[PDB]
Amino acid sequence: TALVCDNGSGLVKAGFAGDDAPRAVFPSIVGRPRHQDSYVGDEAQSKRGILTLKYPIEHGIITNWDDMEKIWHHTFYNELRVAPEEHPTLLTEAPLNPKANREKMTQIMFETFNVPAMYVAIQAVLSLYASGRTTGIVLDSGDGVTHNVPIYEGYALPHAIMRLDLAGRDLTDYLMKILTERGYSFVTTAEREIVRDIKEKLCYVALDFENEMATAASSSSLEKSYELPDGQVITIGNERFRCPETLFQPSFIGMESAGIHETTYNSIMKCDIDIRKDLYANNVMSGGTTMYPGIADRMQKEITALAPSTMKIKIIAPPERKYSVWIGGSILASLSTFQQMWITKQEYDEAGPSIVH
Ligand SMILES: Nc1ncnc2c1ncn2[C@@H]1O[C@H](COP(=O)(O)OP(=O)(O)OP(=O)(O)O)[C@@H](O)[C@H]1O
Ligand SMILES: [Ca+2]
Repeated sequence: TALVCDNGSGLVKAGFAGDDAPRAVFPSIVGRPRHQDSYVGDEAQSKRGILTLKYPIEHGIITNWDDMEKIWHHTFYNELRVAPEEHPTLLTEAPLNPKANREKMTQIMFETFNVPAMYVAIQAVLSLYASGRTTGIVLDSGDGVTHNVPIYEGYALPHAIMRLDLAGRDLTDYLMKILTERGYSFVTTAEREIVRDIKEKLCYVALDFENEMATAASSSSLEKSYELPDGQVITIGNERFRCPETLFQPSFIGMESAGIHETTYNSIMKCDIDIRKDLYANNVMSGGTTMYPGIADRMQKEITALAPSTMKIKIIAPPERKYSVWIGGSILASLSTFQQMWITKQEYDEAGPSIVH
């Protein structure tokens, strides 16, 4: 059985190729003693009072390799309960991942974990595959980074990839700030977990932000309430949609960047004029931060406004899209026709880490 590990900024998704969903989903966090050994994931969070917690992946890119090794170790031995030397392992990477980073991942998998075979695929490409397509443009938005990735005949078009370092954690941070200003202090890690929950449960993307603001200003009809751990009930109205509006208006958190509708359109415009029609008709949303109710309808509206008036526009937002990258990997790695595409330990021992390219 092959393994699929999809390492994100916020969450690890791991499991077995052929399965419908990752068996293990846990925070991409490593904790080491504050005062001198390590813990990963939920247990690191539980023992946070005695540990320094770190995220080895920053906006989709591995930046702490020693801690990343702990993530992988924990994934194999504690979460999946397998011996990595017994299983071909498919890993994922961010769009525009540096060549040296892909080489380091490869070296670690073979030399440290002794996997018999491995493969590294681009996250957004796997999401496209999970939707049954080989041509389309993916918007992948997680906890740490958002990318637009146009793909033609199975391959990403790297020149046309767009990146926004604005994603779920920034949205949680903004909601924390908003609620703190209203007099409900959310600052600590325990408090961040509460606000992340409020965000996931109550936030949504307005179809027309101005109209929605007017509605919230003139009626209680958009209000929702939420009981905090201390027993206070907080009610939110316009916070529900102001928070994810930041994706379309990055200026809400002081960023001068284009919003996700603009990055989508700009990405399509970088592509060959002769494939744009196919991209417009095959916009696939991937990742946890695309889960907001209303986001597909809003994107449809915004892309329609930017594109030629005769252009057929379609946004595809699969219900399973928290796990689309992982599912794409599960499909690819279990595919009878992919079995000759693995990099084997033998090939690695002959040629070294650069074989991965
Ligand atoms: N229902 C939801 N509504 C809004 N946000 C959600 C929802 N469910 C999950 N999220 C957010 O999705 C993010 C996690 O998604 P995902 O696993 O795709 O990211 P990742 O792979 O860890 O990060 P990245 O891809 O940025 O490196 C978190 O910010 C989480 O709060
Ligand atoms: Ca991801």
